[PDB]
Amino acid sequence: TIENSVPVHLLRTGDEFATGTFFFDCKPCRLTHTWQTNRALGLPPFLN
Amino acid sequence: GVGISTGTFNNQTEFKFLENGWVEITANSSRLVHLNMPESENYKRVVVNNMDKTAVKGNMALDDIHVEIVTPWSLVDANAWGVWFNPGDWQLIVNTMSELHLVSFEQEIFNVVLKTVSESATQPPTKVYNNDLTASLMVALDSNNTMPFTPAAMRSETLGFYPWKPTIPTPWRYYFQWDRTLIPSHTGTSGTPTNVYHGTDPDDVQFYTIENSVPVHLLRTGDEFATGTFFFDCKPCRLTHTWQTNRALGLPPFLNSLPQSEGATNFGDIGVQQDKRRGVTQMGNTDYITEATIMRPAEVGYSAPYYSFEASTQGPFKTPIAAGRGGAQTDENQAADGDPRYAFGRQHGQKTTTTGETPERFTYIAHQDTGRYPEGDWIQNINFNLPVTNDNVLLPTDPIGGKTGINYTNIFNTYGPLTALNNVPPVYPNGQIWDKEFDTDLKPRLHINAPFVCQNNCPGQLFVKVAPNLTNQYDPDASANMSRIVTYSDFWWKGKLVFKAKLRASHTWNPIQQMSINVDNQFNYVPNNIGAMKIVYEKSQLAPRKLY
Amino acid sequence: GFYPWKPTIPTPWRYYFQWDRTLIPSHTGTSGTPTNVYHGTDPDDVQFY
Repeated sequence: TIENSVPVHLLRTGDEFATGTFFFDCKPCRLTHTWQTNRALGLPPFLN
Repeated sequence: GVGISTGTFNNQTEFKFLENGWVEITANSSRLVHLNMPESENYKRVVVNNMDKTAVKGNMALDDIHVEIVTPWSLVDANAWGVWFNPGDWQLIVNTMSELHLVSFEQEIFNVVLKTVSESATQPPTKVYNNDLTASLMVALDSNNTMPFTPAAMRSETLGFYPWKPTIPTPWRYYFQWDRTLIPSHTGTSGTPTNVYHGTDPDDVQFYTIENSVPVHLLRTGDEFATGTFFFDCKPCRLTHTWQTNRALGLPPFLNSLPQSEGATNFGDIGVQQDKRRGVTQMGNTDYITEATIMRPAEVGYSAPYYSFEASTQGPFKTPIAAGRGGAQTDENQAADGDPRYAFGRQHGQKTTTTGETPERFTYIAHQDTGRYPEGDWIQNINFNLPVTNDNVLLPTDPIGGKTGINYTNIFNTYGPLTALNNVPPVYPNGQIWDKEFDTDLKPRLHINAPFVCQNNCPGQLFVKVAPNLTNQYDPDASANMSRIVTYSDFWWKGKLVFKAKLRASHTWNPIQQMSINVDNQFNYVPNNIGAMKIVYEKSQLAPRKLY
Repeated sequence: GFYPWKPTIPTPWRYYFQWDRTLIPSHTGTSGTPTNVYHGTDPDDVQFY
């Protein structure tokens, strides 16, 4: 129950509300993709 | 410049004991490398089809189709054990230390020599070797690890394990995105299955170039080059093996009855019933508390599919396994707990004075016991109600999928958040030392080819090449091929690898398994009348360690 | 003992020693004698505390 478990704000026209700034905790997101399997790993054979 | 020497030779193994049982080992390997002129001074892109072995409808693990790009650049790998220690040093480490910490690594190249070959077509004809004192060598270092990583241990394209023996770098090459499809097929599967090489995904096209992406150094005789010191980041390597399963964990039963005399047939009997024994089990059905039933804190090692030849966009590939042993001696599943296999020749083991061209190998079998005998398991009913009945138990012998050869053992994967594990021990010589780490957000717990993985930073690849020596005729407006002066160059390479370890104390009463020289070993560690040398493989972790 | 006003007893100490074995499953029907033996001990894994 929201009424029971959280502070409620009544805003009228003249009012306004603002959350402050929240900082997240998260590992970065990469904008790259891996195209390597198990057959594209290491030193390929030597072509005689 | 050209008179004078640039470096010194040192292939010495130094051990410096510190305080509180810590030693600081520094292995030096100064080998003299030889290198010839790259045939093409151009980069290639070659495709390999062997669509004549992958048609026999039986042959699917023999898929040698990949795509590589050849580089005129010749690489140099020293990421091996055999290249550092000798059978006499390894004994010291392995018999007396208990853990190893890889530290520093620094390479140094000196006494560069470049000679031209003059072919005097006269009778024989004859060959006249000279020195082109103005010639050059193109040394390069990928200090910012920008290029792929090709550990040349995998394919025994390392450096000689005998210092007094001149060696050769490996022609550099790397992978290029090759796309394929190949469906399995036994000897009977009717029709033509499916297998093709579409080509390349335009997305995954990475065409590297050393000239473009790395600072190149030209060294003349008078010059020299030195990498500085690189520090690794790696968890220590243990020189101990675990011999404890799930039946050798905790407080054994209390034997109400003990033998009253000698005989390997006088067993101490507990003296209580299985369905009236006190303790804890992970069952809510039974009342039977057995050495197989009782609840153990966790599970040692895991059980995975064998010969689970998976596949993706590049083609089928086997499923790795981190295993130890798992059976009576010469009573193992060589493939169930994944036992490495090593093939080298002449320059990395094997009898120097051999003939023909056939690699020699060994199937290294550790000492740790985390492996399994997938030939003594079973899946039965929640009803238990033993003695278990056929229709109530799936055994190894019982086929799955209707085919004989197959099992549930073959398709089985018991890896739980309760799986305990020990990394892959060093396999010396041959075996690898340290191996880069995957750039995937999620990373493998441990590598199967090397005990040390450097995470945040690894030393860069040393690419060694010969500079084009040109004649009086050269038209860059001619395909031909920059006919050049047949040039090669010989240079001395030196290495300083640093390891820091701790010493083993005794805690038992029974001696521990050590390394020695038998009447069977002797001549495996000494040259012969002709000078036939060779380096045998030898178990690393041979010393107990209590798991729990 | 879980009852304080009740005198208790320690447990005779004992621990494991490397024992090597083989045992293959077998239902009530599996024909013949399957396989099960106790070779002994691997000389490598001998810890006598």
